[PDB]
Amino acid sequence: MDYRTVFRLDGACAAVTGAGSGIGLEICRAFAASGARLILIDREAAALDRAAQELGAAVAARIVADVTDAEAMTAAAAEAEAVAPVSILVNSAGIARLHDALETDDATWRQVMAVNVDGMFWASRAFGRAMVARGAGAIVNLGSMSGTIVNRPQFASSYMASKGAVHQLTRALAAEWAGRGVRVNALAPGYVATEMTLKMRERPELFETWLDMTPMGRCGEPSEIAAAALFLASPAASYVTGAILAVDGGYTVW
Amino acid sequence: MDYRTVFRLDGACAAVTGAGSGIGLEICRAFAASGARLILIDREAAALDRAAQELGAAVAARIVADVTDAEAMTAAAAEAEAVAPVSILVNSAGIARLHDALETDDATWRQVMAVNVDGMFWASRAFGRAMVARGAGAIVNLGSMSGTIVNRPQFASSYMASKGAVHQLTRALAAEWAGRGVRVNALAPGYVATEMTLKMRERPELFETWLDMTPMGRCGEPSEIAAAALFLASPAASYVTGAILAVDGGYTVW
Amino acid sequence: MDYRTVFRLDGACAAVTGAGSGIGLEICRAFAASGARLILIDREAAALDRAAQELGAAVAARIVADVTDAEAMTAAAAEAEAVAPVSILVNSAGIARLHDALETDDATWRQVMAVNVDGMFWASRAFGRAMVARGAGAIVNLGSMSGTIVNRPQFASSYMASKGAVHQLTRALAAEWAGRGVRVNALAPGYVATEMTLKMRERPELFETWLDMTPMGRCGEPSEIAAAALFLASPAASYVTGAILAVDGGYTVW
Amino acid sequence: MDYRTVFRLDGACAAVTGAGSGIGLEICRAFAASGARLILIDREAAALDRAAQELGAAVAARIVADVTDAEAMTAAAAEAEAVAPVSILVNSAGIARLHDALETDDATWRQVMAVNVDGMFWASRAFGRAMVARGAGAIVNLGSMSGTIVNRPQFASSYMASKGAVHQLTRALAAEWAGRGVRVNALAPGYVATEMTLKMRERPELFETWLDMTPMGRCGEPSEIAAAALFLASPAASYVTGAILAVDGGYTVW
Ligand SMILES: NC(=O)c1ccc[n+]([C@@H]2O[C@H](COP(=O)([O-])OP(=O)(O)OC[C@H]3O[C@@H](n4cnc5c(N)ncnc54)[C@H](O)[C@@H]3O)[C@@H](O)[C@H]2O)c1
Ligand SMILES: NC(=O)c1ccc[n+]([C@@H]2O[C@H](COP(=O)([O-])OP(=O)(O)OC[C@H]3O[C@@H](n4cnc5c(N)ncnc54)[C@H](O)[C@@H]3O)[C@@H](O)[C@H]2O)c1
Ligand SMILES: NC(=O)c1ccc[n+]([C@@H]2O[C@H](COP(=O)([O-])OP(=O)(O)OC[C@H]3O[C@@H](n4cnc5c(N)ncnc54)[C@H](O)[C@@H]3O)[C@@H](O)[C@H]2O)c1
Ligand SMILES: NC(=O)c1ccc[n+]([C@@H]2O[C@H](COP(=O)([O-])OP(=O)(O)OC[C@H]3O[C@@H](n4cnc5c(N)ncnc54)[C@H](O)[C@@H]3O)[C@@H](O)[C@H]2O)c1
Ligand SMILES: [Mg+2]
Ligand SMILES: [Mg+2]
Repeated sequence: MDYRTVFRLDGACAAVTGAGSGIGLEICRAFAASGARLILIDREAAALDRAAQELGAAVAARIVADVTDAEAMTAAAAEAEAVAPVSILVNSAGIARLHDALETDDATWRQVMAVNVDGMFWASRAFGRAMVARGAGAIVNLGSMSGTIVNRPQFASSYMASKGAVHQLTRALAAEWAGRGVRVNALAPGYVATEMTLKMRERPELFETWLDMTPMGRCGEPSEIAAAALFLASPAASYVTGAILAVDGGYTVW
Repeated sequence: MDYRTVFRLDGACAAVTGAGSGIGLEICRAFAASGARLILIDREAAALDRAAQELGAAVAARIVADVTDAEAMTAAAAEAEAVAPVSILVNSAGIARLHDALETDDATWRQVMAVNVDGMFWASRAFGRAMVARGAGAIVNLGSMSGTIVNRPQFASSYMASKGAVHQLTRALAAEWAGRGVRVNALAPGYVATEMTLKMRERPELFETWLDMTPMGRCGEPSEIAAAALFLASPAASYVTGAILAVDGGYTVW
Repeated sequence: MDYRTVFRLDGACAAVTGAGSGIGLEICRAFAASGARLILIDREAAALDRAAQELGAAVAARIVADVTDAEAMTAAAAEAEAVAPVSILVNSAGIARLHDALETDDATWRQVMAVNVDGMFWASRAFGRAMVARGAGAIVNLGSMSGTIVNRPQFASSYMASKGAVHQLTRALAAEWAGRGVRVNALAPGYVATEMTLKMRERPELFETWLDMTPMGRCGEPSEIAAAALFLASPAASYVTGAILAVDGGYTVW
Repeated sequence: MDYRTVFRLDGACAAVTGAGSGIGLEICRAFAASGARLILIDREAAALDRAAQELGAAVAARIVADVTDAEAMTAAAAEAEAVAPVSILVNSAGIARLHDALETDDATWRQVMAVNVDGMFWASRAFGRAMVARGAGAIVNLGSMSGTIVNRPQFASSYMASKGAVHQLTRALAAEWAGRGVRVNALAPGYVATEMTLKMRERPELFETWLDMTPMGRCGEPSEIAAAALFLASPAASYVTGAILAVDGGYTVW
């Protein structure tokens, strides 16, 4: 090991879902900086072209796809493999809807589980195929502190359920592909200052509880989550598989 | 304070999904014997009459219903509340399908998540509505050791993820309803000698591994899991909510 | 299994450390009620004779011993075995001292670790000997939510460390003696309304945080912890070993 | 935001206990290479000069000290702060002793807890005093997979408990010091090829079990653990506190 460059991704190609926004985009930045070539994936065209414009030459492909469409993920991988061999997958596509359990409509529940969990499996199966064949790769899933504990004061039982699945999916694929050289880990972030959370931050009857419940007393910055993903996705994490890495300002300690 | 009857369910009415087979049936027996009345729910009509014929007078209703059909769970709660106020719910309806991640049909993934996760939500929302209203209720979810660790040597990634979701779902509804007097807990059984594990117990290249990995060196008995559901469901467990109780012969210890 | 009497301890003898107060004494009550004969252990003579006076004929022996003195535990077991064969051990002797980490005196730290952890091992080794020889027994340790998360707002790093050890000691002995028929589990209680906590309850700048941090919004009652121990120590828990059972009003869910 | 140097330790001074051997030494190498200066601490004087002779100019001091001696850690912090303000602490000093629970000498139990647990507290209190004062610091504790699960087939109950205490100690000091800008995290390595595991790696009735139980089918390399300590210690991990990071080749996954 050469510690100086062991955190770099030189030569590597990363597929990132949810690349057009928030944490997904900051990981694209981090990975570009680190020597990686990129495959940007996002359902949102406007967002994607912005991502790509900014990331410039590190962009191998930019693909408009919904992670819940499993043949779009199979198609995306095939495209990917032609263009650059993909050795890293970051599953950042996710959504969160507030709801009370007794006033949940079936579509809200089904959709959160479809994006957060099904989509993550479809992407991991599509891209993990070529990794498992080469006997080499790394996957990093965006879980949440919500896969460990339950947020307060707001209710979103479908998000909590989805993040529980995410953590165990992570471990299930880690165990299954360990012997064949693919590592799979998850980040479990606390509150992060991105697009997913701005609406919730503008109400102080919520934001105040948030910070008082977090030992560091602040939201994380997207770059703080990106750095953790960078670590997990790089050769520095070569003995790290099936791990749930908490990046939460201590929220889960209390 | 009466310790000799703290574990009893006298004058309660419990709804049990998966009542037709294995652990769900043993639970009904356990609850019948502790003085509860039973609302029995299974998609298998044949299994239901057998269950009901055996339970006798303890049976207040038997309802053929697919837990994945949200509007059928809601109706089932309506029917059940009309016979007697339902103060206990056991979500035991569930499936397992073996599959290699790379060779997974979309439909297998979808269906395991539908029954194990979506179905538990649909039932819990339907039956918990009146409990929340009353300020009183106990729900027992069938989680698994598979929501904490990953089984070997067989592969079933959908199952691990579904059980991750079961544990977080349990915790989310525990948190949301604690203030209104409804407790929500899960069991995380190890291998149990039932119908769900018959095909696999017939295969020593799986079976000898199972016992080896189990400190107690044996499968659990359906009644060992039932006794533990009885605890969670009873007044004995009145300060226990959001708990995931391992009943696994030490499996998650190693 | 006969569910009606499966929670009873008829014929059994339980050694309980910390029997003179709080949770230890309420478990003596619960176990007496349930058909068990008792060995009371406590360093405090006044407390012990009060315990024994109240528990009456269920008391086989009453022994004044400090759990940190390992030959007193070896001696106590030998005495025990002459008088009644001890098939159940409850480790409830424990202490808690508030301190700031940077203003901790070495004696406070050493003493908490000595009572909470060393004492628990000395008792478990002394009494577990005869259980392991018979190939039968049950141990229940008093862990804490403090072995999982960190209390707030008060500081007691030595208590948190001690409870971490307690949970893993539990699992280590469960794994070691599983094959030889001794089960070992821990309770991890939340705030409980006993002697250990009255001082802390009388300051509202503390008590208020406590309840607001607990989903059920109340302290537990000693009987709620006793019922859980009763469950773990009885034949109902026969497939339950190495488990950490949270009894905390949901405190660890959030 | 500079991802190319986020993992660097330029201008920091790190104190490492257990610097003389195995993982503690590899960590020093890692930190030396990331631009940090080193305060080296070990009870073995011989091992220290070897460490220091190899590290070269990166070594600001080498201090022979027994971590179990509280007043020696305090003095060591005083000495170290006088050379350069210490902003990183790695608590790597630790031992393992195999013993059957029933045949355990008191002294073995005591000594494993003294080094692994008490010693980490003494060092963390001593070095964290000035860090807390500065409003800035990172501590990395050497936890273990043995603080989460129990090893097999060999028995070492003191070690499992000590590591339980290490994980909760880490979390307690994370919570207490988060508001004053000192992060505190632990690693939970799997088997690592070092001096601590040489005797046991020589015994195939243990060794073949070790690898079988490890999804990655191999021991970790000291440098794989070091790379992960570097992450925790660096600005890359700035929103990570109270985390227990598994570096175990998937061991805790099964
Ligand atoms: N506080 C936080 O932001 C926070 C905390 C913990 C975990 N996380 C998780 O980390 C991940 C990223 O969240 P973040 O805030 O950047 O979110 P974000 O909303 O800022 O970004 C999400 C991105 O995913 C895309 N997306 C949504 N559904 C999609 C679909 N079906 N197909 C393709 N793309 C889709 C959106 O277009 C968007 O670009 C999510 O999995 C989230 O649940 C976020
Ligand atoms: N080894 C084990 O048996 C084991 C271990 C851990 C957890 N569990 C969990 O315990 C629960 C019950 O398992 P068990 O072995 O009795 O299984 P089982 O297969 O014996 O019984 C399952 C019952 O659920 C019913 N069911 C299935 N889908 C349904 C649907 N959509 N609607 C209504 N009813 C439906 C089936 O008809 C059957 O009667 C499951 O959640 C399972 O995952 C089992
Ligand atoms: N809020 C709570 O009370 C709470 C919460 C979580 C866990 N617990 C744990 O459950 C257990 C019991 O606490 P509880 O409130 O009854 O405490 P308590 O102080 O009411 O009772 C403790 C008893 O243990 C005895 N004791 C203390 N040190 C001893 C020693 N060295 N040898 C023998 N006896 C000794 C005391 O004499 C007393 O009778 C402890 O392990 C405690 O840490 C308590
Ligand atoms: N398989 C593994 O090696 C493994 C796995 C998980 C965790 N760990 C943990 O990592 C840490 C370091 O282990 P490692 O294998 O390098 O061990 P090692 O035995 O190679 O190195 C331990 C170092 O600590 C020093 N030391 C011991 N007692 C001391 C004391 N009282 N004061 C000062 N120094 C003392 C020793 O001299 C030695 O240099 C330990 O806490 C260990 O429990 C090791
Ligand atoms: Mg919490
Ligand atoms: Mg395991």
